[PDB]
Amino acid sequence: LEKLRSIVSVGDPKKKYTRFEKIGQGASGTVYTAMDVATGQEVAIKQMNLQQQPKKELIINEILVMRENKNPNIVNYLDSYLVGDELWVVMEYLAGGSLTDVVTETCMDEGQIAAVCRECLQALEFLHSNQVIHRNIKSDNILLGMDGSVKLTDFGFCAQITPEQSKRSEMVGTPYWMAPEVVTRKAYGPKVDIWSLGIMAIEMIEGEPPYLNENPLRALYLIATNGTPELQNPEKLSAIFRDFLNRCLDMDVEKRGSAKELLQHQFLKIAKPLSSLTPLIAAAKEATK
Ligand SMILES: Cc1ccc(CO)cc1N(C)c1ccnc(Nc2cc(N3CCOCC3)cc(S(C)(=O)=O)c2)n1
Repeated sequence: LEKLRSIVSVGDPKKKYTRFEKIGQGASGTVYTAMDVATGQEVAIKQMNLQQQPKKELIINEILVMRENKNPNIVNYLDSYLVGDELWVVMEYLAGGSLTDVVTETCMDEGQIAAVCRECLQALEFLHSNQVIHRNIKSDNILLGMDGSVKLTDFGFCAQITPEQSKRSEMVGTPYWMAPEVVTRKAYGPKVDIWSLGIMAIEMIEGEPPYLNENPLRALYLIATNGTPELQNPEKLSAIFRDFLNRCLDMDVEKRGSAKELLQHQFLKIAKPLSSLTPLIAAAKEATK
């Protein structure tokens, strides 16, 4: 809390931003829409409430890692404020919503799946080069722009590796997206996010990650004992797509591809413009309406 107090900005956020309009809830807190009074840029603010914050060290890590690792494929952090018992986190606004709404309500073609994977891999190649392991890659941590921009968010679970203390060993993430080495409690590397991306590609195909009908503990045991998840209907996908997924979901960490390596895959060469994701966004919004 003392370290937290010395990260936040000076000044009234209520007097710096106006046109506040609630666009969601509510795990970590309320999400509002706003407009910068001086610039006119449209911003997205999350009101946290520190009483519902369990670890707290997480909130500082999220803020610090977002700050130090700015890239076109990472939701652009603006500023933070502590009004009174509440923590306000100001970011660029991505009105397109989350990938979750797209994967759960729409059927994505191979060219669109490829486009998202490419952008997601660009975010990962950036973080892994800066020795940052995201650890919670899943459709829910992908925000879309109205133009079709793909941006990575939620850095609360991330780990900073060093040539001295790398790999990592703590069972962190969301069960259904976790790599077998994470679940089994082995020392793991950045390639855990690659596995999480393969699961997110399965979401894009099937609408949900393997074992979602199960309870998280069962899923942990199913990822541990079964490994590489089998698809409902593999025959529906192309060979180059079937290959991209095998490289993402390989049990052998050394065999599993890096973001640098997967960015060169034949699959991403069939990727469509990001404007091809705008009819998906339009359908998701109509479906969840
Ligand atoms: C304010 C914020 C701060 C820090 C971080 C880092 O964790 C993320 C954000 N968020 C969640 C952002 C950032 C930029 N843009 C958006 N856009 C957006 C979010 C939502 N949700 C709110 C409820 O929970 C799920 C996400 C809904 C819609 S929509 C469908 O109404 O157009 C748009 N949200």
